[PDB]
Amino acid sequence: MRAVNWNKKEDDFSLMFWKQNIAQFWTEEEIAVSSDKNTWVQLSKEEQIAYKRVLGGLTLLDTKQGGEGMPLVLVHLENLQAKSVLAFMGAMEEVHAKSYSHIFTTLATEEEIDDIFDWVDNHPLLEKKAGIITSYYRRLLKPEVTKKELYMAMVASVFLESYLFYSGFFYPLYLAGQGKLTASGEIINLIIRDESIHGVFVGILAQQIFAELSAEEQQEVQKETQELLMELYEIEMAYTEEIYTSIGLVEDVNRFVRYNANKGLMNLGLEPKFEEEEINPIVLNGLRTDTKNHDFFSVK
Ligand SMILES: [Fe+2]
Repeated sequence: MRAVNWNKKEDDFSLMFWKQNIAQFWTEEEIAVSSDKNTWVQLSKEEQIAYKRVLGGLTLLDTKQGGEGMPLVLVHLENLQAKSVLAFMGAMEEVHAKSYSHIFTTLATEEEIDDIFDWVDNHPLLEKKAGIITSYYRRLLKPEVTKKELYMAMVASVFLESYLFYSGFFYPLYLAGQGKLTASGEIINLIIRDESIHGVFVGILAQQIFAELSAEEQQEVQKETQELLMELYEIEMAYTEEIYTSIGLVEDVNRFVRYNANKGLMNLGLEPKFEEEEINPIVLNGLRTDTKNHDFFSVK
């Protein structure tokens, strides 16, 4: 049947995204994380635990996005060029998942790693948020899907990649911005840089499909989008509360969540939901300065 033909455009953006995606490729081997021990051992129990929790949580999300979300969305696309980009995004999800193990391996012992994975696995909130997302992917497990079903699986993917990670990314950024666990912060920054072009791109794909829904499908899809947002917001607020009260950050993580929920919506070409809140200046600093870009030996 059809072979991908990159010499003839299937759309106006897949090639630019393909090139951006591959230009960003990295792998954990390029970031030694061992000198982070020095700041790791200065943190308290409650801070350690919290950092382990949010990383286990991020791992679950990359586990799902790379093992079901991208495979199940891409396989029903007719655009072979967009298909190639999603396939590559899925592999990077797995590079991301595994970098968390890379970090774990310098921070915690086996037994400690075991408990994180056990806690992640048996965690009811993670099952609920991840299940909500996943049910949209598992709906595509059949030979033919509706446009509505494909749109919605893409709504769910941009919610996961632009929004649901960020209750977790908050912590390592927060510490990096203060000089703590900065090699890991670098890894977390590369993950964000991929995640955020992942979100833009599926957002674009979602918007083309939207433009082809019947006027009233468009309504059902709007309505369902909003309820999905708020049902995840509700579970993110409980998640926040249970992760971040013991170290006093809840309301700071919350503002960061709504901030990202907004970029999520915007990626879908939708109006923002929350009023413009400023982001914690110490997370701003982790994002801006704890990057692999900044990390090199000056020749001066
Ligand atoms: Fe990721």
